[PDB]
Amino acid sequence: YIQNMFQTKSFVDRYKYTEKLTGLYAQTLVDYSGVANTSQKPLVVLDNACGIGAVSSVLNHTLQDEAKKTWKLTCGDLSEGMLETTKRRLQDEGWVNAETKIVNALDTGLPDGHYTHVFVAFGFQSFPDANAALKECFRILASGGILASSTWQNFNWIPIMKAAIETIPGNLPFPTQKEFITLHNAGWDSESYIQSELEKLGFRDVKVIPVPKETSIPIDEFFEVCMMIIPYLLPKFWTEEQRESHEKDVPMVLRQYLQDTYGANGQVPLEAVALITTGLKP
Ligand SMILES: Nc1ncnc2c1ncn2[C@@H]1O[C@H](CSCC[C@H](N)C(=O)O)[C@@H](O)[C@H]1O
Repeated sequence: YIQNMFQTKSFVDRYKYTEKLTGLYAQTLVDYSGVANTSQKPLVVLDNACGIGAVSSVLNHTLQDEAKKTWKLTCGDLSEGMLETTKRRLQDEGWVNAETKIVNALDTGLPDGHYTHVFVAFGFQSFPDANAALKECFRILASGGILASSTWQNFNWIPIMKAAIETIPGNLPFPTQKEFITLHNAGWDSESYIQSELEKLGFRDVKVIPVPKETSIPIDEFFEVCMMIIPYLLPKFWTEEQRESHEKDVPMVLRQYLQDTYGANGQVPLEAVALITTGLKP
């Protein structure tokens, strides 16, 4: 009877606000992958852990019409709710030769040596076991295929949430950005770790590039990002008594902190570094 966070309607519904954060790097990942000017043809592409379609959307806006005539795009995710949203986007944006499909990154069910490109945009730090997913990526890539991934190194949004939580009486705990980033898998916030892991599996020409981004978003949108994340952290970081005393106050505390800090009509400055990784399957 246990739920997976990513399958819950409330999570999926707020994810459009969170995609303003992951989406900072969708163009980066597509462009760094070389998919727009590769020799590989036709293209056979997997957007693995596609979410609500950030990478797929960029692909459909970036690739030549001629390339889309012959490609096949598979938008894969474990979450039925994520794919339902992606399906609507696929229709609304008019993606060509694209399909949604349930794909478990740890056990894809997809054929050996099938894809010219596998994209994993902010998936590896969310999977139960990143390295098992990475092995699947290697398996399903064709000879000459490219893996392109984005993972987080640093960001300011967890620290902003922490600062808000620190305005509640009781000295309540909250993760550091590093603790949050490595909740499921360590290493994917380190260039050297990633380089070594891909090379150990047999990927070649491995490149891992840290890319800084800064933008801003309205306080009301940022509130939704916080409300998506914080409820899943509290059972891990707070006691039962702390939750009984303070969990119901978190939304008010967040509103007050954001208004007080950034202004009632203000914008929250988002700052991140993601690791953009590419590797070739020989
Ligand atoms: N085992 C698994 N297999 C495939 N997807 C998984 C998964 N575990 C989690 N996910 C998916 O990983 C995604 C992480 S959020 C990143 C979504 C998207 N690529 C973007 O850049 O916005 C979610 O859509 C979640 O449902």
